[PDB]
Amino acid sequence: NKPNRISPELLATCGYFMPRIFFLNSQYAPQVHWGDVVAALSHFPAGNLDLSSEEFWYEWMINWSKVGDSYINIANSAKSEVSHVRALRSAAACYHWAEFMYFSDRSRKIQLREYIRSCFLSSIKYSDLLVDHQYIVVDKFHMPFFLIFPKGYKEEENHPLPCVILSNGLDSMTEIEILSLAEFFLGKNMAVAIFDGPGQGINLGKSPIAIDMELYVSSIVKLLEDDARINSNLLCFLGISFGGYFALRVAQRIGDKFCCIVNLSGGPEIAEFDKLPRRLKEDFQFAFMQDNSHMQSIFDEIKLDISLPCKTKVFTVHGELDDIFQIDKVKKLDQLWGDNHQLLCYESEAHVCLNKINEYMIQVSDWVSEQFWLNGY
Amino acid sequence: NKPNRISPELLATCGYFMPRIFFLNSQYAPQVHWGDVVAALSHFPAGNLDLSSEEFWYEWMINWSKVGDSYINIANSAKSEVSHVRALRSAAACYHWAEFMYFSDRSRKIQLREYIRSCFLSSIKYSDLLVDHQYIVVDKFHMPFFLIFPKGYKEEENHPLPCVILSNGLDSMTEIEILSLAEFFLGKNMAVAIFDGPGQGINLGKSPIAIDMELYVSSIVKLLEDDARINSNLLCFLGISFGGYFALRVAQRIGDKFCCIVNLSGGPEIAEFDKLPRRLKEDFQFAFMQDNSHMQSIFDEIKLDISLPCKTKVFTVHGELDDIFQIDKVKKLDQLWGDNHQLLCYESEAHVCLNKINEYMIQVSDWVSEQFWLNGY
Ligand code: NA
Ligand code: NA
Repeated sequence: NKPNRISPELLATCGYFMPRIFFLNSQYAPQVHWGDVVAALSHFPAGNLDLSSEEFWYEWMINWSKVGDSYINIANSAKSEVSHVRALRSAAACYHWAEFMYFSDRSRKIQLREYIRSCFLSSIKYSDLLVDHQYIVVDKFHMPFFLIFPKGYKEEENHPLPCVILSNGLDSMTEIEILSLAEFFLGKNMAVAIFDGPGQGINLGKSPIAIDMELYVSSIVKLLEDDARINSNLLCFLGISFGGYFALRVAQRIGDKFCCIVNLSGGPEIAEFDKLPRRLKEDFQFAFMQDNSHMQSIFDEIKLDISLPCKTKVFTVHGELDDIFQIDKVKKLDQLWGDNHQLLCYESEAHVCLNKINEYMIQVSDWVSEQFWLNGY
Repeated sequence: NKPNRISPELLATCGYFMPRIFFLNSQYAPQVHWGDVVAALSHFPAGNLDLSSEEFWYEWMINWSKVGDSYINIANSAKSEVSHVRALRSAAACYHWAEFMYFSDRSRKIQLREYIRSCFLSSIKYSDLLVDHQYIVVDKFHMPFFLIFPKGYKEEENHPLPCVILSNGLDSMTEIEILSLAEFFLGKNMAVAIFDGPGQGINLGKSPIAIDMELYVSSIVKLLEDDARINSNLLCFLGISFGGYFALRVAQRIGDKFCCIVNLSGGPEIAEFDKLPRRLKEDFQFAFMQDNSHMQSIFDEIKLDISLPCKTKVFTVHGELDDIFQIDKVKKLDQLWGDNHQLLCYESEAHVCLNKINEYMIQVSDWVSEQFWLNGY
């Protein structure tokens, strides 16, 4: 017999996604172990190596679902709460990687995100963090909302805290990548606000993603203004990916509500829809609940007027080799926005600069703390 | 330009070691991110793919040292203690993977382990764990010793705690792999005792590793007997690898001091020295501070008398395809030791079953809790 291993062909093919799958070493957010990737890919069918093909991502979903199922079995039989929670977190991570680039069964994708959300709410019960979970009603939309306080937080022993609002990207899950980013701010004794806007988190495939997400961010700001535990004069908005695009929108429309805004590899406009690589066409189609023929028009509407003023301090992290948000458009925005925009550009990094995420989140978290200090914290 | 990536040839070649390098997702123990492996291997010289060659592990040490240096630079410039500690942990992990399979410069290897230990002691200052660091004097040997208490531990608000003593393997570092394992017991409100015996941790390359490590474990037991904070009637010994061999020795010589013992892929005897794969000959040579010609005699002395009685409950985790501690010898011990020995055997796993470490440490930690409960906890 040969030891369980990932095929050389497969591991190389998946190189772009391995930094995404491992993401950030986290205390609360679900995260895979190397062994989970081996469990998912060790029996992956050979001759199936096309990242743009529906058949690849079907087998990916099936194989990652099996690893998630194995962790639920461990969770169900766990002899302690601490063991139960670790198994649930592992299951949630596996189900996320099963679903994040799978679009061909809407009901199956929604089912997997519901599994993750169920695992998350169960993890909160046994956690040592204060989580305020509620719906924010925006017009007819009931927005899932999580206000999370730092370890050992007591309202009676604290002044009002600074708060970072973090947005999902196109294919992130709120309790996975976003909670992972959020831990950098929780670690610095800041509150964090994470949320499921239309077409985001648990709403992906249920409601179309809203281009004007700043409308939903405004409703979060009003909640934080009313909450005595939060210093509404010390607010940051952070977006990753498409969420970074929302970060640029927030900067233009409601920037004066924020001490600073962080844009993790969002841009003022997306590359031509027709020529998008890998599964990105189906990804954008699924998020917007639209077909191929309607997407370039949406991209045209998405494109920002970079002449419109930036109303706060913006920090952008971007890769020179980003094929979704081209660096030239970000650099054009950087020059135009001038003293109010700082660009950290990684010369040999692809979209989201995920080989640098540990180092840049250290730098980003310290930069946000600095902006709060500059506003008299 | 092309994005920074690990060569397909290199990633496949290193398959055996990738589960070791990632190890366990940990809160305190230093751990790499995927991006750190990319930083180490993205500019690794081509045509250098022999895991048994001195030249491969030299370039490995050089390239991992560069990533460690980068994190020390981040640590030195960090604007917060939380950022400082995260950078130090990342540096420590990188320096460990630089040194763990590098033996050709004794002074350089010792220097890298000193860097790790310096980073660790600095991390303790800012940590939320009570660490009792001292020397245990055994004869003329001054043994580095760490007694670590669970999160939020107060002697006044607790009964005497159970304690797990964990041993290094041949090439582990105490604050990396062993602290990673230890977190499973800290999570269950147990004390943990981690230590640098002769030829272990900081002493690797300074003093020859002691075959009779149980002598040093006895001195830890006496300390725990004297400490009012520890319930000396609720003690576990866990060893990984060669440390698992020590676990079997402890079971035979001082088992009656322990409610239970865990053997993570140790065995009663090692495979023929001459035919050991990869860098294992140089690994054993370095640990024992002996040349090739003397090692088979040491292996002959190492071999246990499995007829000698097992004096407590033993749990062994072992891979069918282990090429260092052959499964046949473990299964022979399992049958002989009978009701006092439990074997978890993974059919398609290599040495230490590292593709299963998350799931088996959940099972192992729950098993240890169960043994304490059976002894009236
Ligand atoms: Na407020
Ligand atoms: Na005691």
